Amino acid sequence: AFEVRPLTSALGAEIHGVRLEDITDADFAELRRLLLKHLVIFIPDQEGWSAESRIAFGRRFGELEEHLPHLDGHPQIQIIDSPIWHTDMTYAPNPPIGSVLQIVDGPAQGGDTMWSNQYLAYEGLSAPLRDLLDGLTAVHSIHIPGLDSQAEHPVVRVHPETGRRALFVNRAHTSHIAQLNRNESDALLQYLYRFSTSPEFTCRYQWRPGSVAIWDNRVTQHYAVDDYHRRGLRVVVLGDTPSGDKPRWDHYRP
Amino acid sequence: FEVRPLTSALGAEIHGVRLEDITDADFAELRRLLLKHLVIFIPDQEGWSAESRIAFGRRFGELEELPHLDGHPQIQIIDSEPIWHTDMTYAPNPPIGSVLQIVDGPAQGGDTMWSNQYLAYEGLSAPLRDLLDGLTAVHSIHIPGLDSQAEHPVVRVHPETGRRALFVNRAHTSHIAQLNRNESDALLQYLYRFSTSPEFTCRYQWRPGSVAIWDNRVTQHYAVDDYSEHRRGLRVVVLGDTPSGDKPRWDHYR
Ligand SMILES: [Fe+2]
Ligand SMILES: [Fe+2]
Repeated sequence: AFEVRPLTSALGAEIHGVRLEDITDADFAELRRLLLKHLVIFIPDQEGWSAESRIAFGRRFGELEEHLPHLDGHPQIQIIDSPIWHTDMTYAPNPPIGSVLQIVDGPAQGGDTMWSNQYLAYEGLSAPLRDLLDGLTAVHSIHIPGLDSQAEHPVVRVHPETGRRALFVNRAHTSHIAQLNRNESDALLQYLYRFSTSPEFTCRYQWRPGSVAIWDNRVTQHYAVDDYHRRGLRVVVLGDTPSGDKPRWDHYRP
Repeated sequence: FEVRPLTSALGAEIHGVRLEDITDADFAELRRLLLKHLVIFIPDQEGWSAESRIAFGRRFGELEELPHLDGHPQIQIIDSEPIWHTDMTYAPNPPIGSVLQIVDGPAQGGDTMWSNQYLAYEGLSAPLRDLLDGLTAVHSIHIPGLDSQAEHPVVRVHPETGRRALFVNRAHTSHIAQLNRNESDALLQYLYRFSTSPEFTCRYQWRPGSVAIWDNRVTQHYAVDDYSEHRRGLRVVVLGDTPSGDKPRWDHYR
């Protein structure tokens, strides 16, 4: 078994002795299990990871997103270049399952990424509040010049592979709770965003060249710190369907 | 009687009344108006006798007996020597109502506002009402010479109307027992702000001789602090309330 060095009690772990290039299905299974346990894993010293290897590794988890700048003749490998808590693309009915990011160059310090644990954010709530959120759904939307999209998702979702409940609201894309009036929804979401990202549920990763970060976009939010040029390669695994309880109330009608 | 309501929410001014020698039949109508309007205002009751006042108040229940009129501890004196509150909710048996007459004061300033706790509750969406029905709160007071506390349902049923009404107020409610203190604070903040919106309140302007009778079971009152003129008033406090509601749906937080 690999050597694991966790970041925080909540989530994140650095995995050592991994060579993603010609990795075996057996070693990959151990990584899928560590991802489920730790929610976000960091594999350092992966400089020189080939395009074909990056593809097949992402392809192990599911379907990749294809285009946004990409490596020549590899639209599944995105080019990240150059500050709010968010869960990737939740304004869509089927948000991504997870992502694989590799910082290929940059400064030794500055540009840290933080991740939060939505299992603990849900568990941390008291029982009357956890019951209330189980029967609620929220609309997630984005309205920029080249995109007007939205999607309803339960406030509390179950991880399909863990069977554990997680909060499914994020400051960036969550618009409003459907079954509550806009005012009640504002007040409740304001508390939930503050709560869900309290230090106890997060981890902060300092990037090093060659570092790979693979995370679960079902049970985490992430935040890129604006404390500092940086380039990275990102593969996006799609296929999420945030499922939860049947809402116990009709949509709020004004 | 001539009845002139202040707002759609609560409050009505009654004309053509003489409290001094009121009949049981006219009082039956006042009692009906108090249950319909929550706070009623009776003007031109100057020189109302002390024994008549005590016989009138005794029609609702037992009177409280400190500054009082000579030979009458049942009649408290308020000689003015700024927060939404329901009277003595920190006690296990808060009062059901009060009868206050303004003997002498300025023409403007010192207006008192009242709010409808029935509307405060109804105005919440279905999921919020469900939550509050199964919750209770500790109401406390901590000053030199008076250290009392009591737990009351967040939503209570008025024993005469059968109607549910919110039972939390900024001045005396400390926290909701079944939630942690942070969730409790956040929820109460929305609640105090909401329960007192203009739509649920009324503002009465006092004139020497005006009498206000109110239902402390389903109202909050506020004393506007905007005048430097001395104002004397005479209060008769009716005791006997036991705020009842639904048994908590969860245990107290740990
Ligand atoms: Fe992202
Ligand atoms: Fe008062």
